[PDB]
Amino acid sequence: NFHATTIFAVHHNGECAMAGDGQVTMGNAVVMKHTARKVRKLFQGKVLAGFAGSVADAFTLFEMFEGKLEEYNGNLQRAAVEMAKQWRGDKMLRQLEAMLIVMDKTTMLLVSGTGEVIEPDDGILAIGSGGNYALSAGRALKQYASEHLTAKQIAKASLEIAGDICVYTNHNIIVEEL
Amino acid sequence: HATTIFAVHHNGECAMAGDGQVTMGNAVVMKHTARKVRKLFQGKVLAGFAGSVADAFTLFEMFEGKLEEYNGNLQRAAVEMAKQWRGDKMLRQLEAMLIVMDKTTMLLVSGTGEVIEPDDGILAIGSGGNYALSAGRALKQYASEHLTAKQIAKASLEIAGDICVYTNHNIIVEEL
Amino acid sequence: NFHATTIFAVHHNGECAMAGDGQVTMGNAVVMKHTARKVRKLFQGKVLAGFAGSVADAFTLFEMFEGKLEEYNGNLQRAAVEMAKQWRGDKMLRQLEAMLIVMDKTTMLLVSGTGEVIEPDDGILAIGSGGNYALSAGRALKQYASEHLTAKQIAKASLEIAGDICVYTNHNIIVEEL
Amino acid sequence: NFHATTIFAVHHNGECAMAGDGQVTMGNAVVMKHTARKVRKLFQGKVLAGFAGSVADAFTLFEMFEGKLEEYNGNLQRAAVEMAKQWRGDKMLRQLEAMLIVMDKTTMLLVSGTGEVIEPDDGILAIGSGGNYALSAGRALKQYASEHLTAKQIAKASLEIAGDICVYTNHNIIVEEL
Amino acid sequence: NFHATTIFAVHHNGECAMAGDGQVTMGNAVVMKHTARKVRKLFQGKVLAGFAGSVADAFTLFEMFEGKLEEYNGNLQRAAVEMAKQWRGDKMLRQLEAMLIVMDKTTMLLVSGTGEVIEPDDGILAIGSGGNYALSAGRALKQYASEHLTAKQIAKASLEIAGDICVYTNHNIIVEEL
Amino acid sequence: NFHATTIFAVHHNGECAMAGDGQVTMGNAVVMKHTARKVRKLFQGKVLAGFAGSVADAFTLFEMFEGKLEEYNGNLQRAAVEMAKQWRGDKMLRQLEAMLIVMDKTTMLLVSGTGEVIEPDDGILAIGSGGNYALSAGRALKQYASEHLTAKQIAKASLEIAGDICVYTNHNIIVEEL
Amino acid sequence: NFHATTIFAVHHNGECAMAGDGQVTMGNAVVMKHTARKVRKLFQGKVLAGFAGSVADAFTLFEMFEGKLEEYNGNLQRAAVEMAKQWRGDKMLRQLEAMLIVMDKTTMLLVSGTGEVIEPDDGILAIGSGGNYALSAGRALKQYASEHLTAKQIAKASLEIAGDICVYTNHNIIVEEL
Amino acid sequence: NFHATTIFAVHHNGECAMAGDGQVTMGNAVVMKHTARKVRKLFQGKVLAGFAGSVADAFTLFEMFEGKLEEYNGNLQRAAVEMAKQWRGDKMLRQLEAMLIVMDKTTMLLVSGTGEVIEPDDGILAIGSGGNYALSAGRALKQYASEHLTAKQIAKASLEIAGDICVYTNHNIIVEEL
Amino acid sequence: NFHATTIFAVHHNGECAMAGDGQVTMGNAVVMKHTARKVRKLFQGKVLAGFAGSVADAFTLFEMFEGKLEEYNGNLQRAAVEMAKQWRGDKMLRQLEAMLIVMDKTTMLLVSGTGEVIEPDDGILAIGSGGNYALSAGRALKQYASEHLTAKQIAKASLEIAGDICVYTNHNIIVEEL
Amino acid sequence: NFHATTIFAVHHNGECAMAGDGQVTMGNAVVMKHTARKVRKLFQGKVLAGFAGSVADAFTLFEMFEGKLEEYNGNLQRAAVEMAKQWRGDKMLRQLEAMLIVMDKTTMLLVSGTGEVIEPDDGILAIGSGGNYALSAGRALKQYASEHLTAKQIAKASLEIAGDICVYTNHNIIVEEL
Amino acid sequence: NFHATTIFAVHHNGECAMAGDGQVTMGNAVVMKHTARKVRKLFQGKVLAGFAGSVADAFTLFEMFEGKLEEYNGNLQRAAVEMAKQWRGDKMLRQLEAMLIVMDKTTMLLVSGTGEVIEPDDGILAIGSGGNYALSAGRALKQYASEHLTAKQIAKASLEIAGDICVYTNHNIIVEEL
Repeated sequence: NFHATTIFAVHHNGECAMAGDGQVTMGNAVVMKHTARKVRKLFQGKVLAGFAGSVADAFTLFEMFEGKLEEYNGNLQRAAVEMAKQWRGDKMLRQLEAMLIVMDKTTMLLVSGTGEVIEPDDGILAIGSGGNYALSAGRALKQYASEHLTAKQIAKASLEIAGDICVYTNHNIIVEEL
Repeated sequence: HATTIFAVHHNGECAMAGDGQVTMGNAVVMKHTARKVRKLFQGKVLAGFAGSVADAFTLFEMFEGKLEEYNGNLQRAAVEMAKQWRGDKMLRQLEAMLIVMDKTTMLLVSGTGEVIEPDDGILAIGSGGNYALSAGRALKQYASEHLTAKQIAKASLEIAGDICVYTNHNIIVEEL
Repeated sequence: NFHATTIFAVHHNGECAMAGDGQVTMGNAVVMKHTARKVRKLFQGKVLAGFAGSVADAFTLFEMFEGKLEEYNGNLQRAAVEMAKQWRGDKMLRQLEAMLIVMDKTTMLLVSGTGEVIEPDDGILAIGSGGNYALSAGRALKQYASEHLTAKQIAKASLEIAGDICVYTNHNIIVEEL
Repeated sequence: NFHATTIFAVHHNGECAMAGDGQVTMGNAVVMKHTARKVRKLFQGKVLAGFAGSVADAFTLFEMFEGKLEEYNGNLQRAAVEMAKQWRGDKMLRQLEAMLIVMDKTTMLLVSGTGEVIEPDDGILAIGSGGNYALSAGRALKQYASEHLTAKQIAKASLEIAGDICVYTNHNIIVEEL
Repeated sequence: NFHATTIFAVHHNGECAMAGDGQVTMGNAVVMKHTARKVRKLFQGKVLAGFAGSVADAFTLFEMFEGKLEEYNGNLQRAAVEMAKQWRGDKMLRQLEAMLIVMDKTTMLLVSGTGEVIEPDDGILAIGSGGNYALSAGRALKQYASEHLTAKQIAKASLEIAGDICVYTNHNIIVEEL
Repeated sequence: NFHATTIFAVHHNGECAMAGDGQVTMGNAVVMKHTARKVRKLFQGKVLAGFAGSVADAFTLFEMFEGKLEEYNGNLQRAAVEMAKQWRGDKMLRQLEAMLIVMDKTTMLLVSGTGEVIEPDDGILAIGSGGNYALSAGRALKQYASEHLTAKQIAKASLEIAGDICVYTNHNIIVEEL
Repeated sequence: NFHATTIFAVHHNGECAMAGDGQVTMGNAVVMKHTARKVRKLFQGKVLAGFAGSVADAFTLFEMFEGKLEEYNGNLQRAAVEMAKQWRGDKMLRQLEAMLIVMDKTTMLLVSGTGEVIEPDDGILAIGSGGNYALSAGRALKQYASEHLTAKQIAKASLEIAGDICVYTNHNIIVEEL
Repeated sequence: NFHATTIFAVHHNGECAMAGDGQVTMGNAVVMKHTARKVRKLFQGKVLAGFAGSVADAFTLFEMFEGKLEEYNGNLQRAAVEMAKQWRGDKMLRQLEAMLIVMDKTTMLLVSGTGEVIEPDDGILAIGSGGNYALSAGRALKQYASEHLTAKQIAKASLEIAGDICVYTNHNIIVEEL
Repeated sequence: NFHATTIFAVHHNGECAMAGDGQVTMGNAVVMKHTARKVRKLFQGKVLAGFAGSVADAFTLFEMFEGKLEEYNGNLQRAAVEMAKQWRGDKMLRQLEAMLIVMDKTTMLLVSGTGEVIEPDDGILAIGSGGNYALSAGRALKQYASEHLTAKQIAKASLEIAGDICVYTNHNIIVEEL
Repeated sequence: NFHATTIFAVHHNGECAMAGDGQVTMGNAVVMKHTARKVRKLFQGKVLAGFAGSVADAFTLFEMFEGKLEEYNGNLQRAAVEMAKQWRGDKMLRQLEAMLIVMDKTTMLLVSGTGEVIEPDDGILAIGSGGNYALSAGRALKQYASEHLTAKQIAKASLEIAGDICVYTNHNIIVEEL
Repeated sequence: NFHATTIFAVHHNGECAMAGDGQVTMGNAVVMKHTARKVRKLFQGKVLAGFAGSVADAFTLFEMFEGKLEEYNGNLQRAAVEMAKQWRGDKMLRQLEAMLIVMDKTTMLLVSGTGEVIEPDDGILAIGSGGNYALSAGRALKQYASEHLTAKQIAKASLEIAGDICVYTNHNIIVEEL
């Protein structure tokens, strides 16, 4: 019943940033902890990935995906595919409605338990309870504000706005960059 | 969604406070600053109401009306308020609840014609209602001497703010 | 089975603007008209109002409020709530899910049939199918891009952004100012 | 949470075409992606196949079906049946709502997880979100506009039409000919 | 328990047409009638109107709308609005799911009980069961087949197509021209 | 969302016939193929079987029964129930809503996944979307028109009648006899 | 909760017959009386009408309709219209899901509380719990058996077959003729 | 229809306490037990654990996690995760809504069948029926009473407040320490 | 959550009886009353009536119908209809599911809020909780015990069997005669 | 939202006692008030009454009934019948699920908004949240403990037991006599 | 479909009694069996047990538990815990909503398929259809009537009361002792 934390990833001005909040919501109305860290670097810091869902789910995926990386030599395109395939295979895992973002220097993708793999056109991806508000914020900035802001600043911001619009997203915001 | 309001009778002090969060539909907050608590009866009383602003002022007026008729007897005037609320067709459909308090006593009135007086002198309504209440009664009971009414009222809502998603941290507090 | 247009209203840098797209969606699938006009100036051009729903209701609520306006010395605040008390009263109109935005040079208000009247904190109001998206976009620009964008520009952007993402908002956008 | 892209296929004047749009809508409200490749040729370019659903799924079925195509020596009909049987069988795949269109020069078929195999009488097939709209469009053209268009031209126009009407279908369109 | 017949309307090359099928399906399974007249001209033959729903209803609205047409001196737009208002108002009529298409030489509109008034950009309107199919067909033709057909020809073909696809639409078809 | 074809089976005046229409309906609205073949002779042409549902399941159940047939000295009765005990057994197949008709020169049986095996009293069995209509038509003819119609004629009529009324049955009807 | 008795009307070989059964079903499973008479002559035996629903509903309609007759001079066409209109008007009456058949020497119609009026092409109408089976039976006979049966015999029969197929229709069958 | 007892844990000023009530409610309305043992010292008294649900589930879990600890050499954090991964692994237990608090002298963790592992930001966890009320009281006393209360006192007090408020919590309270 | 007492009426061998039990069940589980007066002689003892529902409803109805009788000069049949028409007229009572039996020395009638008036074919009516069980027993004794039992005996016996079987019927039974 | 208070009444050995608990529980788990007084003496202290529902309603009802008592000259029975007519009549009040107990020296009665009026044969009544549990105990005690106990005694005891079991009944209990 | 029998257990003044009624009510209203024996002595007549559920299940359970008793050397507590693990473990049995009471001279316990094990502090237990009503009465009597009553006496009495109120509990009652 836990509600998905909000994660955002951006490629801007030759920079890659990914942020997420710390809010943990049990049931409809209740917040257990505000400090959750949902974003991490993999492949020896070559890739930034994040997952909205459970902690033990977070790592099992992270595990088997970095597997796809090592197999596929850090090709995000083929690894995520082979990842989504293997996700779609697992009886207990297909179930997860939460999704996964991955990105490296080159690109970013979105992987789901339904076997979906999505690459954005605008180099912006957002998931989680508040992803949509975050996505609205970032695009607005990146397209319109393009030369007045960094990725770290676009990403950080995008999680603030959603933090204001959304009940399931808080203001403790962890930011990583490649 | 209904904002969270807390009322406490403590150490001779009367405080009521509420958050400012206005939640549209499911996940969306329209406004963080709404003031749900106001003085009435030339400042003799505090009232608070969870729901709509429009329905706030009708009931407030409605109640303050009772107070004038009933010579500022909160006990009597709150009862007559509940009867009347229950009589009006569209208003008796209101989910949101109403806390009134004076220096002497506090009351909770609903559109179901319910009238509640807390035995511990703490009343809290709204989304984070349960959370503020527990927080408040805990302080009152255990932390008694080390805290004031205004402080307990502030704290309870600070706590309500953190556990409850529909209670934010923008908080106004009133005192008699 | 109709899908409301998307209206956006902003007070920025001492300027005011209200804008909207024209897309109307019947069924969950179908789009008929690309351009629709629901945003109307009232009170001899001193007030911008907008409503995302049916044209019939639109005119009804508008005229109602310009009525509420006339009575009150054009006190935007009192008139809103007078309409709000009124709107709740009507058994037919009370039941509308859609909302009304009314603003002037000074401030803007969000009025609902529930009786709710809401003044925004940041000087931005959004309603309709794409409301939240534009709302997020606009807040982002306003707070972050504040120096570089006008009220006019922020509105158009928000809806345009809304149009880019939400399937129910398109890019045909009219902008009115005070 | 994803909305299917739209696929169309037509036999005309001895020409074959299959076509699909790029729009990917996640959430009932929101567009993730404007492109993808869900129509891929098979069987040494002799067969076109398309599948509206997820990437890991399309790959699985295409692979599944192509393996069938070989066992039976290029019989689209026998293949699709054994395809439909195995698909019906697989507990994880049995549940899939999206459908598969396969096509060769002589014939075209539609397969489902329910173990259905459908052969259109008029040689026009459409699946996914805007199937209804793209089906109606292409037939309308094929019958009435027959003299003035090719299969390529018909398929491009059908999706152009669904993309014009259906909120979940857009104009980024790939057309494949056999 | 009745399924609506299908109505279509198109402005083309300075020609107007409205058309409808005869099929009446009562029970989700069964056809009662192959004919009816639900498209009737109005306003001295200047206006065509059509309504997919029941006989007592069509007669009421047509009458309702025509009375509007007169008060306002042949203004289709003002009329349809006052039509949409009154319809929205009537407690018994407010509830009606079926929609009304009215049309004149210069313009065409669509009205609903919700008080909606819709003006297509491309001058093609369809309602009832096979609206989706007849809409897609006619637009497909109007855009692509433009040179080779008339408005009459388009409307006859659109319904011929919906009647070919939709199980609730048949081939007994009346076409009215202004 | 598929709609079963309509099969009709009759024993009359010392003759036997099984017939069916070809119409297949996807969605509640759409019709793709007008002509479908689900009625198959088995046991070296000594038995007519028919099944209204998916071709995959069709072949599966058919082959199953012709299996049950082979074991039993072609005792139609025992074989039915052996299949019926079997059909219930399979967890995947048990759940089918559709039914199977099996007959020979002597008699006909109605077999379901529930385990039910039914021999008709009047020598008529009907299944599929139009089953009840044809069933009613056929019984009418058989009982009343008994002198003037053959088994062959009664079947064709029933389905034709079924086709006339039920939106899901069409008039393309193949007739097989023993 | 009572279940609608079954009524059938036929124009055949220059004869008009209308039959209905006597079964009265309370709740889902329960039968209170088997003898109900739902068919009667009106207009001094000039017209045969029947109603599936309640007894007090039966007569209020019968009353106000014969009203339409006398007003309209026994024109079944205009009276039924004016009837359906007046039915559609009544707050308590629109509610009735049961319907009304009327016929005279010339023709037959079906009137509903939704303001529907339907005239069959084949001169056969059937309503009530078992109308569909009855309709299937009669058409079969009238079209195929045309010269071997009277209306009284077609009508009577049609209620027998349905009487066999349907749980809510019994074998006490009243027959009237014009 | 069973209601969990209430369990509360706190790390305060260098000490730790875990406490629980005794009330077990059957149906929504009824109490049988006034007391129990639901908070059990594990790992030779080095860790505290409690679980709100059934005794049998608990003793499965407790022993299971007690297993993990041994395996992982007392690492609370790494043990929790392998438990959760295992908990969510088993398809019988994964269904458990109730959650587990584990505690040592350093940190505390909250574990759910979902695979979630949570470390409170405040060093406070509560589970079961009065769970919300406990958490509110405790956090209230930890932050504003901080000087005047100890861990055990707060555990005692928090469960004391819930029992006053929550209808499913009583005043029989046992506190465990490390 | 209230359960009607049980009432049974019979016309047998020139005599009549109406009887009822005393059990009133509150909730699905609970009995308070063992007895009542629910079957009341009307029209100066000339007719018998009973109603299964609330006392207040009854006394409304009884007096209401007692009104009709006077109006119509004791005609049971014509009175019943105007009652029913009136009963169904009132929008507060029309909602009553419970039904009324009225009886004189000649015939008996069953009246519902729906507007239904029913004359049993067998001269037997039952209403209320054990209603089905009573009717079964009574009809059983009337047809196969006919020589050996009287009206009062059967009333007594029928309600005696229901009380044995129906959980909502007891053995306190009062019989009224005309 | 709130849970009804629990009231118990008893006639024992010539003495009357009506008692109630104080607990008012709002929302699923939450107790707002420890002490409530909803049991009133009426009619010169000759009548006891209680209502488990809201305080306002208690007034209106007690008010309403005392008028019936006086109009009917202290006749508890006709005053109860008339009130139940008025109550059932009121559009607002009829909706109340909570019930009323009234009692004098001779008898005790229960009344509802459905118009029911109940007299227990054993002279014990109970309503509200522990209504079931209080009745049993009281009836248990009255019957078996008859010699050793009084009315007040049994009354006090019954709620004491109810309050001991029922989660929603406390121990703050007021008893009254006559 | 069936309703559970009602069993009551009591520890009073040093003596143990477990009693049950016979009534078996199938379907909503219908009583199939007046006398049932589901309470068994186990472990050399040292243990009383009862199960309100089906006879077969009673066997399997009683069987299962007596094994636990012996494995655990008559330890009612660990035998109860282990059984509840086995019970909760069984895929078939876990689903049982009916519960088990077991008792010896020292204590009494209640067990469920969810793995719960319950010890009442007042040494009274009740299960099945009147479970609530029997407990209250027993706890009522034990507490207040303690001097005048025995275990058998209170046991017999409790079910007697339950059977007097609960519609689903009869008076055919078997009591057992230790």
